[PDB]
Amino acid sequence: HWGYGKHNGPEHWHKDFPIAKGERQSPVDIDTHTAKYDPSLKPLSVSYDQATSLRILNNGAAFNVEFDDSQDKAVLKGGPLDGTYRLIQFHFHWGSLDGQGSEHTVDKKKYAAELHLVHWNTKYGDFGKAVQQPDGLAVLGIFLKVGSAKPGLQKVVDVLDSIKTKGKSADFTNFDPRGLLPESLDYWTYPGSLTTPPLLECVTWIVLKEPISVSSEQVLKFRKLNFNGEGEPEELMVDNWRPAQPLKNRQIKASFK
Ligand SMILES: [Zn+2]
Repeated sequence: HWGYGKHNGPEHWHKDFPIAKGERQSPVDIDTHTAKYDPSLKPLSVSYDQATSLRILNNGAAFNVEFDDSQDKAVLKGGPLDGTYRLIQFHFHWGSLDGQGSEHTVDKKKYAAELHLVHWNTKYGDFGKAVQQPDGLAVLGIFLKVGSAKPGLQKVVDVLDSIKTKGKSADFTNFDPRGLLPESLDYWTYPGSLTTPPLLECVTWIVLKEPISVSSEQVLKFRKLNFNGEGEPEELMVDNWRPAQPLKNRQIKASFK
């Protein structure tokens, strides 16, 4: 099955998921000088004060921190969005080295990692219905660079030992995702897709201009995770990123000048 190895990586995904060669695939390179400032874009509204985190799961592709999305407790609104989008989970993509790991790139620059806060449009009732709609999901993407530690990430880093292998989970209550945001919510936005199979073209991407800084030790700990299940040969969970895909007939809009 699909993965991030030589034999099942992104270049192979189209054989099982032909939408991999679709018209609105993600990620993309954000060419900052081709993007256009759109003064009609509103400030993002990130309302996470009442967020209820539940669990952290190694799903074999990344680790997901999952939230209670049965009510409007942690929501994204505004920006390019029409309506209310509920946070369901966040996860990261990262590299084997600090110079790669992000899915989106900025003028071809790759960051060490990229955080995805995944939200679904409440008018569609459930996430499964939402992924079948062109405006079903809103994903807030945040780049990670290596420098000073991110204090609000350390609770995540410290629990990874307990979910080393695929299928493992652990309680992860009372986590505040506001601690993973940069200072500025300036962003780029474009229509795209899930970046893992089934690669559905259901996402409004909102990628923050300002990276967060994490320490070398924090991202090092991501790299100790395993793609494999317990009892199987150890395959480090590194380079779990899809490379940039062609922009095709899309425009990237900037919320800032
Ligand atoms: Zn992702």
